[PDB]
Amino acid sequence: NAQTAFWKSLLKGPPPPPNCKGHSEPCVLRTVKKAGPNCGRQFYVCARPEGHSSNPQARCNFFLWLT
Ligand SMILES: [Zn+2]
Repeated sequence: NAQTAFWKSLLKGPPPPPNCKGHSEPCVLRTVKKAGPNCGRQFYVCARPEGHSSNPQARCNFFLWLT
């Protein structure tokens, strides 16, 4: 069943975003716009809105450079 198999592979998109530890939910991909050595680099961070340090629903501290 090789042939049908071969094209199934090509339909497989990039792996999902990592999940944050605070909520176990897909992070979101932001792009650095600060011109400099990092300009254009991308990273993942928690997707929750910002909020009070006492708020479990607020954004958590996940950070991961996209390689
Ligand atoms: Zn989070």
